[PDB]
Amino acid sequence: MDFGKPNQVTVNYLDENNTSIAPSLYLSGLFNEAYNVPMKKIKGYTLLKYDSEILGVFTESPQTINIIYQKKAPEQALEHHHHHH
Repeated sequence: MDFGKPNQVTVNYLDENNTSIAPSLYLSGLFNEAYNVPMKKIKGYTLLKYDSEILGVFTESPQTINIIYQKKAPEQALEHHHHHH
């Protein structure tokens, strides 16, 4: 069983509501390669945080990296509407 198994890393550019504001980036490099994480400053956001699991090698299964960019604009023009779903 080695068919249908990509070694690509799924990089997600998350906003805040766990929504990716950019199409999930399929990082495709060499197999067992130690890669770098592609980062882009979207709309002037500050990198909120990413998960510690980034430094390693392209695995035999699609790895998922959550890269979150937080709005560096204060909660004056930004409204968080809290409701019970």
